Amino acid sequence: GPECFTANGADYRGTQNWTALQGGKPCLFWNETFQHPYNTLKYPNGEGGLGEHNYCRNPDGDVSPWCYVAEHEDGVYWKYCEIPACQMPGNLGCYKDHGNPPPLTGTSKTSNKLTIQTCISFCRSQRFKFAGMESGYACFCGNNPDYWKYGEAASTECNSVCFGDHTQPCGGDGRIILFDTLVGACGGNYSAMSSVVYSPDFPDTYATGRVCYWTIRVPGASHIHFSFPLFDIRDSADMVELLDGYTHRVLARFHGRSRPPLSFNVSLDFVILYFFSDRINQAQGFAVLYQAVK
Amino acid sequence: GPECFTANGADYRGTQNWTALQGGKPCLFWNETFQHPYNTLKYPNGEGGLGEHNYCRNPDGDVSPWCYVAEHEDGVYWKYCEIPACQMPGNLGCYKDHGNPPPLTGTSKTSNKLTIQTCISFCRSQRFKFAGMESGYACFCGNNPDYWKYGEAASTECNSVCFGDHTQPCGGDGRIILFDTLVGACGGNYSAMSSVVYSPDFPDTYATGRVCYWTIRVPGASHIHFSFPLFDIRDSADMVELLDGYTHRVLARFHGRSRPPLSFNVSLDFVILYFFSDRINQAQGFAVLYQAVK
Ligand SMILES: *[C@@H]1O[C@H](CO)[C@@H](O)[C@H](O)[C@H]1NC(C)=O
Ligand SMILES: *[C@@H]1O[C@H](CO)[C@@H](O)[C@H](O)[C@H]1NC(C)=O
Ligand SMILES: *[C@@H]1O[C@H](CO)[C@@H](O)[C@H](O)[C@H]1NC(C)=O
Ligand SMILES: *[C@@H]1O[C@H](CO)[C@@H](O)[C@H](O)[C@H]1NC(C)=O
Ligand SMILES: [Cl-]
Ligand SMILES: [Cl-]
Ligand SMILES: [Cl-]
Ligand SMILES: [Cl-]
Ligand SMILES: [Cl-]
Ligand SMILES: [Cl-]
Ligand SMILES: [Cl-]
Ligand SMILES: [Cl-]
Ligand SMILES: [Cl-]
Repeated sequence: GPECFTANGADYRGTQNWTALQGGKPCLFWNETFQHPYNTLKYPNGEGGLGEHNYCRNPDGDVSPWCYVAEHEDGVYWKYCEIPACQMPGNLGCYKDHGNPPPLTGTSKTSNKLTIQTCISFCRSQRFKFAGMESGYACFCGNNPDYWKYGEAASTECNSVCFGDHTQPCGGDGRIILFDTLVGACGGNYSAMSSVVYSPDFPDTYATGRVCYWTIRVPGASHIHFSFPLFDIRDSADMVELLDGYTHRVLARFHGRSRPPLSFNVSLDFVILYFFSDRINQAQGFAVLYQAVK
Repeated sequence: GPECFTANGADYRGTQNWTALQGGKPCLFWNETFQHPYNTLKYPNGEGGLGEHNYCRNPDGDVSPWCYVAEHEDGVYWKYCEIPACQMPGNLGCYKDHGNPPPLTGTSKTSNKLTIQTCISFCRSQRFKFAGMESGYACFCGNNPDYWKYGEAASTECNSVCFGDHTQPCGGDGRIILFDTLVGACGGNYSAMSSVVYSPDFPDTYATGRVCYWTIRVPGASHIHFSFPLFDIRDSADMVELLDGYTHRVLARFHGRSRPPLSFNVSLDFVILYFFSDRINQAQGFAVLYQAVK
């Protein structure tokens, strides 16, 4: 399994305790980091994934997980962690852009409030299957499957902040962070054996008055397994439902105060996922992973 | 009064019968243009503004009005008309872009479905007050009031088609057609002595399930005059309402089958304009001009 389903590894809870597996420095313990803000005293109760360990975390909503190295005359107290297993489904990686010809050869925009979703959405409208974000404000679309052409980069090189949301990475100069344009669409058809479906506008907070239906139709499936590796909802009014495709009967309903079980199975090959959002509130959103069985 | 409230002078009904007032050629009569498609036989009943005259018209939904010149070995049967009075409120003109520094110095996009409204909307989101369209696909934002810096051009130089809608002009290479970003917004506050308010997404067809309120609040006005120099609605379900700001009482309601009077007055300084749109249909839209009185 991948270990983060957020854009910035907010949700990373794994056990990496080096800034990098290769060439890295080791993390300080969050229960000894009292010279800094971020430690188990400020965050008892396990807030932020912090606790009696030295694992990489991101409790300051930065653009990626990190930890405190301990300064070596460098002047550098902390570093971002480069965690290859922490890469949200739909994030295709960080690649080098050497200019002409660029990696994605569709159509572009630049934006003072650019975010990942904003880039994805522009690209999606345009009928392109990939979106690419650079230098915090630039956005590129394209159907090129050879975006990887000029070589992959370490994800820490794609850490320039999104101009629109300082909690999201938007690539780096010469560096472009690539996303599948399906991520966060309001509805869809799905047929794959398994895939992930995120809230509308993920990783941005889901817009107001959203109403989305996603059909998951897997002919030949005897039953389908659902799990929620992410689930943030603020309001009881905001809802996620599962509907029998044939009957439209409501199999399950999950809201701010109803919390999705570990997993559940549905005895159907045809299910609809339904999401209704309150105007008044928006929250982090969710991610649901479905696995079909033959 | 300005003589067109559309982007392409579809609605021009004035009496210009030269391709241009200065240096131009004269128009053929639409009731003699039988060697061409466009004539009073194909269009009896005055369709398209065509009839027993030689006035500039645009019945083929091209990007601007035109007429048939009559060929002079040129090989050229028709030309666009350059009509200075036919310039929809909000269209700020056609200007020269000489590259660095460009006329609008905000932020830009390029788009395979670019239209005027699309450009306006991008710019509007970004908090810029002007949008500029070039070469049919390019879109530029900015707050520069000196966009006119490199000189104005004849509107016929901004006639490259919008990639997204072949009925709209999207500038020309080296040429940029400028719009106020208020045009077609879904709602607003208005205070001016008078101004024009267009359908949502004008000049594109109004999106589905639109619900818009515009407040027109002119303190000191004894009463306010309303007229509709444009009104296309396909469905009875699609509606425009006027509401007493103080009471929210419905002063007037206009829909596909209810047709706005010449003018009407309201004995108030505070009125709300309300627009509800059916999912099923979208139409050309409307333009309403209000004049406050002291
Ligand atoms: C913090 O917890 C770590 C890991 O369990 C432990 O090794 C260390 O001694 C603890 N230090 C304090 C001050 O609790
Ligand atoms: C990383 O994880 C655990 C403690 O949480 C421990 O076994 C291991 O020694 C840690 N690595 C380092 C370098 O401290
Ligand atoms: C067409 O109408 C014009 C303008 O009224 C007139 O001058 C002309 O003789 C008419 N021609 C025909 C064929 O009706
Ligand atoms: C333009 O308009 C009217 C006829 O519709 C006429 O008075 C005038 O002569 C026309 N001009 C030309 C050049 O035909
Ligand atoms: Cl710090
Ligand atoms: Cl504290
Ligand atoms: Cl490099
Ligand atoms: Cl956009
Ligand atoms: Cl449905
Ligand atoms: Cl023709
Ligand atoms: Cl015919
Ligand atoms: Cl020039
Ligand atoms: Cl209201």
